[PDB]
Amino acid sequence: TLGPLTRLEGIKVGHERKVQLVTDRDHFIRTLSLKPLLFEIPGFLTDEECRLIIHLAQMKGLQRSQILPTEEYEEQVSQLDLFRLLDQNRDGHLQLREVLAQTRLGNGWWMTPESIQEMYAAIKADPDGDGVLSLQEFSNMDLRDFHKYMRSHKAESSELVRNSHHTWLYQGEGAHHIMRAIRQRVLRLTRLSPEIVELSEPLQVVRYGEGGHYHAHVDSGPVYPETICSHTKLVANESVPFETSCRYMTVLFYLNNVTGGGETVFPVADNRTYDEMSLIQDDVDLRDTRRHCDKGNLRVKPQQGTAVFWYNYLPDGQGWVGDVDDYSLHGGCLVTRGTKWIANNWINVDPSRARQALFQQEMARLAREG
Amino acid sequence: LGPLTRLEGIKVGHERKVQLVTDRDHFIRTLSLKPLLFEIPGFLTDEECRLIIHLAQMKGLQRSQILPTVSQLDLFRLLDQNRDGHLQLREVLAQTRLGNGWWMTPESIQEMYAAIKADPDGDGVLSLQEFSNMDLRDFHKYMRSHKAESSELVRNSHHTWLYQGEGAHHIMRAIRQRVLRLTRLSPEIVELSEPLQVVRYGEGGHYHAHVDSGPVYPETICSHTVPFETSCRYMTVLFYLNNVTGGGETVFPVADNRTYDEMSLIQDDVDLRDTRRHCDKGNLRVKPQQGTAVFWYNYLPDGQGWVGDVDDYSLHGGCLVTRGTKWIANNWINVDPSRARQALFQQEMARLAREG
Ligand SMILES: *[C@@H]1O[C@H](CO)[C@@H](O[C@@H]2O[C@H](CO)[C@@H](O[C@@H]3O[C@H](CO[C@H]4O[C@H](CO[C@H]5O[C@H](CO)[C@@H](O)[C@H](O)[C@@H]5O[C@H]5O[C@H](CO)[C@@H](O)[C@H](O)[C@@H]5O)[C@@H](O)[C@H](O[C@H]5O[C@H](CO)[C@@H](O)[C@H](O)[C@@H]5O)[C@@H]4O)[C@@H](O)[C@H](O[C@H]4O[C@H](CO)[C@@H](O)[C@H](O)[C@@H]4O[C@H]4O[C@H](CO)[C@@H](O)[C@H](O)[C@@H]4O[C@@H]4O[C@H](CO)[C@@H](O)[C@H](O)[C@@H]4O)[C@@H]3O)[C@H](O)[C@H]2NC(C)=O)[C@H](O)[C@H]1NC(C)=O
Ligand SMILES: *[C@@H]1O[C@H](CO)[C@@H](O[C@@H]2O[C@H](CO)[C@@H](O[C@@H]3O[C@H](CO[C@H]4O[C@H](CO[C@H]5O[C@H](CO)[C@@H](O)[C@H](O)[C@@H]5O[C@H]5O[C@H](CO)[C@@H](O)[C@H](O)[C@@H]5O)[C@@H](O)[C@H](O[C@H]5O[C@H](CO)[C@@H](O)[C@H](O)[C@@H]5O)[C@@H]4O)[C@@H](O)[C@H](O[C@H]4O[C@H](CO)[C@@H](O)[C@H](O)[C@@H]4O[C@H]4O[C@H](CO)[C@@H](O)[C@H](O)[C@@H]4O[C@H]4O[C@H](CO)[C@@H](O)[C@H](O)[C@@H]4O)[C@@H]3O)[C@H](O)[C@H]2NC(C)=O)[C@H](O)[C@H]1NC(C)=O
Ligand SMILES: *[C@@H]1O[C@H](CO)[C@@H](O[C@@H]2O[C@H](CO)[C@@H](O)[C@H](O)[C@H]2NC(C)=O)[C@H](O)[C@H]1NC(C)=O
Ligand SMILES: *[C@@H]1O[C@H](CO)[C@@H](O[C@@H]2O[C@H](CO)[C@@H](O)[C@H](O)[C@H]2NC(C)=O)[C@H](O)[C@H]1NC(C)=O
Ligand SMILES: O=C(O)CNC(=O)C(=O)O
Ligand SMILES: O=C(O)CNC(=O)C(=O)O
Ligand SMILES: [Ca+2]
Ligand SMILES: [Ca+2]
Ligand SMILES: [Ca+2]
Ligand SMILES: [Ca+2]
Ligand SMILES: [Cl-]
Ligand SMILES: [Cl-]
Ligand SMILES: [Fe+2]
Ligand SMILES: [Fe+2]
Repeated sequence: TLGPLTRLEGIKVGHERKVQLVTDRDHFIRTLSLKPLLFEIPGFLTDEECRLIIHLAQMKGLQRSQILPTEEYEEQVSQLDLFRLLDQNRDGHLQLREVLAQTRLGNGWWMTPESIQEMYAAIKADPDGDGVLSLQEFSNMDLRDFHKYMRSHKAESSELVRNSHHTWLYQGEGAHHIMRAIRQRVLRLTRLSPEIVELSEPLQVVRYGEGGHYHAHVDSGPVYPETICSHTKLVANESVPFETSCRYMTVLFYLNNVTGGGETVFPVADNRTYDEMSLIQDDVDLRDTRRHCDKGNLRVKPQQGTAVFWYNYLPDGQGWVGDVDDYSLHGGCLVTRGTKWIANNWINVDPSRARQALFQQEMARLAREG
Repeated sequence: LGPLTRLEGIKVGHERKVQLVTDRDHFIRTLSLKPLLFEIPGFLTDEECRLIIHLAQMKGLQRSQILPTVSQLDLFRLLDQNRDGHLQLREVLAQTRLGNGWWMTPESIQEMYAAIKADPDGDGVLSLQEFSNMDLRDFHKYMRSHKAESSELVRNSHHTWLYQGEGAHHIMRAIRQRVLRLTRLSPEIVELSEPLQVVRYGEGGHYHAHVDSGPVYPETICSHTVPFETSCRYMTVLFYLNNVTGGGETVFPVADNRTYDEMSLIQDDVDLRDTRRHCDKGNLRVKPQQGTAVFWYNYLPDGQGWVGDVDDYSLHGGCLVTRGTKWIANNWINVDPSRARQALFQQEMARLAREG
């Protein structure tokens, strides 16, 4: 028993409220959407603090955000059971949008209509070349040929799901006083318990170079009664079943002005319904943030010092964490000129209140013991 | 040996019939005279483009460019090309070798200035004051620590090589013979030049504008024949292996331009060598068409039938691919600018054929 989780009311799109986060000046929280519940705070960071974060990130050294895949995907399905899973509309034919909807099949590579049809042509999977695999065409191909194509596929990071470099910065005791003042500022903003905030993932600093992108995704995975949160798991490192990120909130800081592109897109923000049938189509995949940013419902233009933040889950009706909010779908749009620097604070809450409770009060046990 | 046959462009748009296979007719169309640039539609069948792609895929492609690992007043006056006591952005951009494999942009230079705080006033210009209040260590370690994407490199693609000599696939050397009849050159020169290069440009790939051969000095050595070793490619023959859904043109930024002037080529706001940003501003673009071959001369004549200086107008690059993939193959014809070296080289190679 920890008490109800604070969830800020969006009230309506465009609602601005004064908030006091620093004694010096006033800040203003603007509601950008309700689905997902998404806010914006101009000037959350000073120009000096942005430049400090970048420099601390550069001094540590960045690494490729996503490893270049070397293989096909692995997870027990017979070939036809895979067909039945892919054929959403059950017409005996795999349309491009149905293949596109299973991006995990790319095993890290981002699939496009062109990349799919180029693979079809290489392994001769589509004899009549219409972009559709009928049941006969699907059953007529040896999946070993598909595997061999994935094993030898050589492509650039612009063909990945995630195309950026990043690192992490500590914010607890023993860190630069500015890095710790920022954590206290996030704590004062989200009005969550100090335990929750100071136990979440360290600050991630991301550099998008000219040409970088991050196709649209959600920050936290589904909630089953057996899913396991990495932040709450006793073992420092594992490759367990059901491991997932349990990020209650995402706080995103724009560390610089971007000369061209680089927006954050929420493709279905405040859309009346959420329908993957129109999200992913043969001609337009709204998750592609290299091609179709301009068609998403809402974009946030990077502005130095601005923080945007949003909840990744719905409420559950009792003050804790509900299902994931499908509308929190978001990506990093293609950077056309210059580099884009951002930082994100993820607030971790286990969807099981009892499991989170055992993680907090024992993380305090070890501070006393150690 | 005999004088190198150099085809006559006549005028832009001039089209002449040529017979390279006995099946059909080909047509050589002049695209420009500076550089001397031709286009032949349907040079390759749709089946041979599919075979070249299929062959390269099996061999496996490698990343085309690997990511990188005197005084200051010697350096300042060497870059201050207009001698105005300032380093304009265009003057830093003019020396891409300083990027050491990274492509420099106005935004990347100004990003680096602010990192090491070289520009207090932030106007983008490095005064002599600002440039000596500098210290080259910091700049060196900025390049030390710089990690960036392949889209920030000069060359952003993957490639491999396919052999065309004896024992190779019968379709392959049939292309080599077709190239020979097209160029009207000595079988010694063609069959002793580099193997065919197959390049894959992924979506988001590019190759910034460059020339295919280094300058001519009495002390340069051709790799096909290490102090100042450079590539001596007399001709470049480029094959388009697929239709490209978006972008991926070959740009010749200064084709048939009245003069060649790097002051207008590289400016503070527009670098015409940048094939990610400014392809639409170049003089001439070739749209990839499956089967089409384009070819051009990288050197000027010398007036005596051999190889002159580099043709600056041959500057060219691969434009950003916006949708899909772009596959091309290119044949490089190597000729030694010193005819004496080229003569001894192919006559000696004749030894190891009849000796073997
Ligand atoms: C592809 O091919 C094209 C064509 O070949 C080529 O373009 C040429 O590029 C050059 C480089 O960019 C251009 O060079 C300019 O020219 C300006 C002057 O501009 C004009 O005059 C041209 C010549 O005019 C005459 O002759 C014609 C016949 O040839 C005739 O028809 C005309 O009527 C005109 O006639 C008169 O003058 C004659 C004497 O010249 C006389 O005999 C006659 O009786 C009559 O009185 C003219 O052709 C131009 O017209 C074109 O261009 C403009 C602008 O592009 C168009 O709008 C227009 O429609 C025309 O198409 C134009 O009218 C020079 O001032 C300039 O020199 C500056 O820059 C160079 C850099 O190269 C420096 O070396 C030089 O020192 C000087 O520097 C200053 O200025 C620059 C910024 O401009 C700064 O960077 C410097 O720091 C310096 O700064 C200054 O600071 C001072 C104070 O501190 C201050 O005092 C200064 O004002 C300034 O602020 C340079 O030479 C050339 O014009 C282009 N030619 C054409 C035809 O376009 C491309 O470059 C090629 N592409 C590539 C990639 O190579
Ligand atoms: C963000 O939010 C958006 C809004 O919520 C959301 O958009 C919604 O998207 C879905 C899915 O993309 C759309 O669903 C489609 O609707 C089509 C019908 O289109 C018309 O009708 C609807 C509903 O209309 C009535 O009701 C309202 C009130 O509710 C009234 O105001 C209207 O006047 C209208 O009135 C009458 O009808 C009522 C009964 O329905 C009566 O009660 C009443 O009295 C009236 O008589 C309208 O809203 C539509 O308007 C929109 O579009 C038109 C232009 O098209 C605009 O002018 C207009 O302004 C609106 O913007 C429209 O008029 C269905 O046909 C369609 O069904 C097919 O596809 C789905 C999946 O996509 C399948 O489940 C389904 O089985 C159908 O399958 C076929 O067709 C596809 C298409 O090719 C095939 O690929 C497929 O294989 C299948 O094939 C078969 O049929 C084909 C022909 O049908 C044939 O060619 C084949 O050969 C094969 O045989 C689908 O249900 C929905 O309309 C959108 N709503 C709106 C408001 O836009 C969006 O998705 C959200 N975004 C994201 C990312 O989630
Ligand atoms: C980044 O861009 C913003 C947007 O223009 C700049 O903000 C402007 O000017 C003052 C200067 O601090 C700010 O208080 C305003 O909020 C901004 N103007 C508007 C209209 O919003 C900001 O200065 C830029 N930062 C850098 C480092 O270039
Ligand atoms: C690649 O594109 C070219 C040009 O769009 C296609 O060529 C045309 O070929 C058809 C016959 O198949 C002619 O009817 C058109 O007139 C041609 N157009 C031009 C501009 O020459 C070519 O078929 C395409 N190849 C592939 C494999 O898609
Ligand atoms: O880079 C952007 O604008 C989008 N950011 C993210 O998806 C993230 O790192 O959580
Ligand atoms: O990609 C293109 O069209 C340009 N190609 C080249 O510059 C080359 O490989 O020599
Ligand atoms: Ca189907
Ligand atoms: Ca088919
Ligand atoms: Ca200068
Ligand atoms: Ca300055
Ligand atoms: Cl509300
Ligand atoms: Cl890469
Ligand atoms: Fe994200
Ligand atoms: Fe080239």
